[PDB]
Amino acid sequence: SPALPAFLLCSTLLVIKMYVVAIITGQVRLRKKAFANPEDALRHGGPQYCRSDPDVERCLRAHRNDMETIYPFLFLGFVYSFLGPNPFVAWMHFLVFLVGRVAHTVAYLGKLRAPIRSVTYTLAQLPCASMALQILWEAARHFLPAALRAALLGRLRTLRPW
Amino acid sequence: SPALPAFLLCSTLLVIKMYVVAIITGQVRLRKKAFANPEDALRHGGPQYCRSDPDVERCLRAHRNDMETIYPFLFLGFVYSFLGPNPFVAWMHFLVFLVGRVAHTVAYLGKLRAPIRSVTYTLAQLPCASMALQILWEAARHFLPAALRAALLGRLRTLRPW
Amino acid sequence: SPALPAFLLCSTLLVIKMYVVAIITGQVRLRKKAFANPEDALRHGGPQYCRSDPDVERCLRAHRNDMETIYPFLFLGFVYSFLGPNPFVAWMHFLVFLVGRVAHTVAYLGKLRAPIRSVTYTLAQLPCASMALQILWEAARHFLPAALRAALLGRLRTLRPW
Ligand SMILES: Cn1c(Nc2c(Cl)ccc(CNC(=O)C(C)(C)C)c2Cl)nc2cc(C(=O)NCC(F)(F)F)c(OCC(C)(C)O)cc21
Ligand SMILES: Cn1c(Nc2c(Cl)ccc(CNC(=O)C(C)(C)C)c2Cl)nc2cc(C(=O)NCC(F)(F)F)c(OCC(C)(C)O)cc21
Ligand SMILES: Cn1c(Nc2c(Cl)ccc(CNC(=O)C(C)(C)C)c2Cl)nc2cc(C(=O)NCC(F)(F)F)c(OCC(C)(C)O)cc21
Ligand SMILES: N[C@@H](CCC(=O)N[C@@H](CS)C(=O)NCC(=O)O)C(=O)O
Ligand SMILES: N[C@@H](CCC(=O)N[C@@H](CS)C(=O)NCC(=O)O)C(=O)O
Ligand SMILES: N[C@@H](CCC(=O)N[C@@H](CS)C(=O)NCC(=O)O)C(=O)O
Repeated sequence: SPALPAFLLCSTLLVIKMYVVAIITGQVRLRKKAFANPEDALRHGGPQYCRSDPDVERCLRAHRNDMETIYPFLFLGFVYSFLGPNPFVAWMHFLVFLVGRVAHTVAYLGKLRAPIRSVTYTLAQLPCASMALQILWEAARHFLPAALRAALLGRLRTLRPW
Repeated sequence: SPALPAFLLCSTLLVIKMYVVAIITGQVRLRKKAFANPEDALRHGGPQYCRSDPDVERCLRAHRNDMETIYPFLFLGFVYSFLGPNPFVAWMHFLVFLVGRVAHTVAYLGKLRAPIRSVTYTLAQLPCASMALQILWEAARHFLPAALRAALLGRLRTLRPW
Repeated sequence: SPALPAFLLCSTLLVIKMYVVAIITGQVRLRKKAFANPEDALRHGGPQYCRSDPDVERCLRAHRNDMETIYPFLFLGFVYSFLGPNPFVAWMHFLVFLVGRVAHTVAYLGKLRAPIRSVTYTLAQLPCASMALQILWEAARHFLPAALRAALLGRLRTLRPW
């Protein structure tokens, strides 16, 4: 599986990107003094700092969207890697998703004008959709009747008693 | 692993179901004009459309619940597939989860009367619980003392010097 | 892969811990009468019980944080298990993460003083960071030029025509 080290490379960089979003979220909490729990708020000034902030909420939205997209990629991309796809095609799938998700986070936390973020979401979802369809294709043909699968390989049953 | 193509089939259909929930979420945002970000709201009418909506929140809750349930299934079901279970039993696990989760989303976005949704949640969780216990069983017996594992296979140590 | 049954053991216990958080969340909803959906609220007293509660929100935050941390562990830990690491070192990674995450949930739902929870988060993230770096290391060296990889193995090219 020559696509596997490519997948492990892109997938792990994405998980690390998610860890970075988490770190950013914490730092925004500190600087804005907006904590989710009263116990946190006491340690950093007092009870009034148990409150929401637009930037914290934005960070949480970016993190959630990552979870809604990157996690299924971790699954789909892994399985797809064992379907023996064209190595260059596989790279393209992984790279489009990686560039797209990084761009998504930049457009989100950077508050770029609409619909830039929405576009990056859709573009990144394209290779995921492709991998899902390809996996479904391979799983489905497993359950095709043996006679049909034989015919698709140019083999019809023989009436010759041999 | 004859259960594997069954698993890949159900698991991928579930990921696609999650993508559909995402799409529905976006469409509800458009129609209700309820955006999470001010930049989105400007592009689609103005700042007043940066607001929440009960349907958007409902969609987000359905998506989160999917994430809380389908993602561990992707993990448990995969590992379970390599434990060589009875193929029919494996199918049943995958199918109960698939039917249950689809039903869960229908009951959620369709606002059916309580406790229909809650019931579908519990029913779908049953095969997950079963797979988790079975995996734990197999992992645990790996760490059993060699003498005990031998005895469970009908082999006691021999005092005969051979 | 001697680390694998160790991983499957810790990982599955963590998924079960997440299921328990879900169960706790439901019970807190019942006792506090704080439901997210109006249909649920009707079944359990009436429309006024469609409301938020600090404990429910806290439970949801704990569950989300689990999702932000345990899910990438399920991925990283699995891949790491096939990198043939030292069995004792692998155990340590899995055990630090398991103890840390359990401690995180206890500190969260138990409302312990800050920064206890935040500390357990960081400690648990340490083995994840280590596994991610190690995976990246192995993936990266796959794409090193063949000549460099040979040299790192003590093999320079030979000018002798043999
Ligand atoms: C006051 N405090 C906080 N406060 C806090 C609270 Cl109460 C709530 C929310 C945040 C924001 N979180 C963040 O910024 C993260 C880096 C944890 C993601 C923070 Cl930073 N987090 C800490 C985190 C740590 C921490 O993780 N230290 C490193 C260790 F865990 F390995 F010990 C810490 O250790 C200091 C010392 C002396 C114990 O080493 C202190 C900490
Ligand atoms: C105005 N707009 C939006 N608006 C928007 C905003 Cl600002 C915020 C929230 C939503 C709701 N999201 C959705 O409905 C999704 C389908 C993206 C899930 C939407 Cl639809 N999303 C777009 C998304 C796209 C889009 O993804 N186009 C296809 C492409 F990405 F491949 F180019 C787009 O492309 C139009 C054009 C001319 C650039 O092709 C325009 C778009
Ligand atoms: C009234 N009710 C609710 N209410 C409810 C509602 Cl409407 C909203 C939120 C919660 C909190 N959820 C929880 O506590 C969970 C255990 C589901 C996580 C609950 Cl408990 N959930 C049920 C859940 C079930 C349930 O899951 N029963 C077991 C079965 F599904 F296998 F049938 C149920 O079955 C009773 C009967 C007679 C149908 O067996 C009734 C239920
Ligand atoms: N949970 C998403 C579902 C649709 C989606 O993923 N939309 C993309 C493109 S508009 C996005 O960036 N959503 C922002 C978000 O999830 O906060 C939402 O509420 O919008
Ligand atoms: N996060 C869940 C934990 C319990 C759970 O999963 N409940 C099921 C059956 S009541 C459900 O459908 N919850 C709706 C949801 O998560 O919005 C919650 O807040 O209720
Ligand atoms: N989503 C997290 C990102 C940072 C994080 O994971 N922080 C740890 C240590 S402070 C935590 O326990 N956060 C609580 C939470 O996610 O509710 C947040 O909003 O704080």
